[PDB]
Amino acid sequence: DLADRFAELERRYDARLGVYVPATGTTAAIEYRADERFAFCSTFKAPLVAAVLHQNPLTHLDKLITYTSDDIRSISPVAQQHVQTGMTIGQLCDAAIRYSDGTAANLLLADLGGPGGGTAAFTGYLRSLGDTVSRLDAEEPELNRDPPGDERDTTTPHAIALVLQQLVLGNALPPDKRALLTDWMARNTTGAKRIRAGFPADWKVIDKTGTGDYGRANDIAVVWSPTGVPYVVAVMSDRAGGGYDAEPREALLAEAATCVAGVLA
Ligand SMILES: *C(=O)N1C[C@H](NOS(=O)(=O)O)CC[C@H]1C(N)=O
Repeated sequence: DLADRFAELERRYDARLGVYVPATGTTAAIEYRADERFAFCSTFKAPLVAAVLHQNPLTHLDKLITYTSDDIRSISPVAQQHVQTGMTIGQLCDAAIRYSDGTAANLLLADLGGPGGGTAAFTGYLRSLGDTVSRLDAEEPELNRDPPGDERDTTTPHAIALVLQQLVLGNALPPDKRALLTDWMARNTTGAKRIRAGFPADWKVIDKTGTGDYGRANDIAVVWSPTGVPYVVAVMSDRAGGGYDAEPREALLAEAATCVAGVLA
């Protein structure tokens, strides 16, 4: 039984674990704490980019965005460099997904616009996809810091997996926008030790990671079998037992994915 295996992992890492894989043709949904809330962390950045793509003509990608020193207030491996030149929307999407740049994310939030620096429009984008559970309330760095249990800035394995399914595999976006999102996620640089480590090499994996305080570590993926059958995999965890400075534990997500890969194979 999968639930027995997920529970052992929780004991091993002193963690809380959530897992969701929607049903397909022939496979039942895999669910474990799938409706408990977990911090989004950097994982909102995948549907944030979709929201931005959806809202604008493709050539909006070429629009140059300028920003300064006081706009850098979280891990931002790409944006820290180009504060002189500015960055285009396309570059910002690229960094937000592949590098989980937080400044890219804040700037895309502002591009989307409206109250909460764009956090209301982000959340309404999710509503339009039938997700009535997720909420974004703060931008970077504040969104990774809410105490354990607190509903702000949370989604559920169940909710984000249905979002991601619509985004990459359904018709939420037109195909040309769909392919852009899909390809940034394919080229992600931060997930090697997460869902990716759980599936064999001949499976395609695309993903968006997240990491936060209280030992938070997440990964949302779409994976394709060697014969091209897709599944959506959402893994979320935290370790409230360590307190604010608990270490996230990637190996936890890689072990849970392997458990899921052995079922799906
Ligand atoms: C996202 O969750 N974050 C932004 C940045 N990169 O995401 S990743 O850790 O999953 O690769 C650093 C960690 C985190 C954050 N604390 O903002």
